[PDB]
Amino acid sequence: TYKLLDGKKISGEIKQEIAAVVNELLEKGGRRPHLAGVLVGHDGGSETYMASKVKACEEVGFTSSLIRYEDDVTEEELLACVHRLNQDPTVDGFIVQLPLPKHIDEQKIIEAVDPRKDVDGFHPINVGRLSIGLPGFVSATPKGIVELLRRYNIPTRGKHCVVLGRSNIVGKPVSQLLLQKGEPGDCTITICHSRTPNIKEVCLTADIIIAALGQPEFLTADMVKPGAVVVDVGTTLVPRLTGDVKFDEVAPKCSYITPVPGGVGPMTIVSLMSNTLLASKGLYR
Amino acid sequence: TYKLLDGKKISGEIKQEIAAVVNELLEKGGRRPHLAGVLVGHDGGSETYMASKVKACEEVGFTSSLIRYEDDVTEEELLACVHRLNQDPTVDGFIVQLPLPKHIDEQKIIEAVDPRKDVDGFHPINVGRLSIGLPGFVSATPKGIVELLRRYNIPTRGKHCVVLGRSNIVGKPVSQLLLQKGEPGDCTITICHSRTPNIKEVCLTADIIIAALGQPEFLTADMVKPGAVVVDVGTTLVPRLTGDVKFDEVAPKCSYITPVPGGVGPMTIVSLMSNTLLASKGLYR
Repeated sequence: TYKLLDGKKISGEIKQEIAAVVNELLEKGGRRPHLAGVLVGHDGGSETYMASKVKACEEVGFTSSLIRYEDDVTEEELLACVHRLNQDPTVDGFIVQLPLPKHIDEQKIIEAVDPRKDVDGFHPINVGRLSIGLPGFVSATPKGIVELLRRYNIPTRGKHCVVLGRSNIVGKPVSQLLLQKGEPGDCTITICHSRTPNIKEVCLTADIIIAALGQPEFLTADMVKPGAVVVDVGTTLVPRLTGDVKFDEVAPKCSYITPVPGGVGPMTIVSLMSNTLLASKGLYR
Repeated sequence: TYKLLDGKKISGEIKQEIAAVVNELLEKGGRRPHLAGVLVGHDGGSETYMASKVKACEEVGFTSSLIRYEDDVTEEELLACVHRLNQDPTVDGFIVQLPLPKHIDEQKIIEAVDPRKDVDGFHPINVGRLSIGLPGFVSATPKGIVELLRRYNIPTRGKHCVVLGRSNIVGKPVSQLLLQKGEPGDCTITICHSRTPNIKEVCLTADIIIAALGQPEFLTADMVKPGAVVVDVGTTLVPRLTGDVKFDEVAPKCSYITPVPGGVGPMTIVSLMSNTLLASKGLYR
């Protein structure tokens, strides 16, 4: 009775759409888009994060670069690398894996990125452009959440969207996207966090819930109004990878719901790919 | 029984605090802070807006510059003016009066401003820094609203703040400030706009209401929960300058409420002055 917001499936169709644009570009004598990545240190997590973005470039048909520094690299050499990548016309977009070592000023490094190549959308100027409504790169995780809703023509105008979490990676940008005019958007937005005293009461008024707290089974059936659209952004490994939603009892109450895994995860990765294709064509979308 | 959020009064005390810092700086042999303004065309409104910022510089003891272009000025000469002001060490902050002529790219002009002198906080990089939580200039109107609450030690943690309006000048930045950790902040935020179908129902759950729709007597007593804090950002000339709040019946229900005039208006002007003082001392605050 409930419908899946099928991230694996939608991802697949976007990958196919990207290949078609690249194949077309190749036929008229052009080069494949190129995503460069900068890694510092040998953190195992960040290492898997980069590896995942390499595999994705393979599947969509992108060239990929990866530079690996030791974590004693100076701010000065890292900034020089950013400027080199900014100026390299063979690199359409690039990303700097975070976090960086304590002695490096992350803000300085990221703000040195040219916004036209900031396909992660991490540059504060792109964050600000998003809030204002100007063209710029939208970061991958909120971009893919909003695309999931656009792809299922989910009604959003006049709907109450309850965002659980005020994180920079998800809660704030998704709120800004769904506050824009038109659909998807024109939501009334309530943003909840650790100091919200009545989260259950708030969720019971939600037409759409964005669960991005990072707490397993935080969202239970007694918090969800029948017919709700539920987006599960949580990613916690438990004794299995689950989201923030107790799927077993929540999903039957929903009109639409993302599974974990197979929901937001694949949309995030493929949204990074889309930003890279846009960058290669000199666009922000 | 209700208390005023007295903008005239609080403004006065901040002006006095600014004079003391400038007097101190003068005693140790320094120059007064300098605010430069750029005006294009002879719009009567924008003309009064600039004049107001000139008078304010007088009262706090700032030097003021004003350049006046005709509205056929080219993008190229305006950009050259921005770069000159960026590079002029006698100018601590400067502002470009908006709107600009149709043939000028406002985004290009504003983004050419050095963020360190963007005392209006209009540069998308400062808008983005605000959302992320990084130092940067906060635009004057939300800055002064939040200062009004800080100055009266208004409890905000765990409180439901209902923002009426999703404007770039007020609704979005005030929402971002009051979503920050700590006080003032840690509010649960609901942002309402023209597509919100149940604004009265939403306002009846508000501990704090930011009324920034620009509609006279939009907020009535049947929408306000007893004890609410009401900030009236509206500025409409009617057959008298009023705000969005029907003060006569709403104010008796409030713990605290801003009058119009005498509320947000003076805080906005003096907040621009504070950003200029901060810029003169190489700060963003």
